[PDB]
Amino acid sequence: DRQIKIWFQNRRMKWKK
Repeated sequence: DRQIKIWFQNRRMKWKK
């Protein structure tokens, strides 16, 4: 039940990087 939150982090990871 986390895929719905990771399906974006993998595309916005640069937000923190």
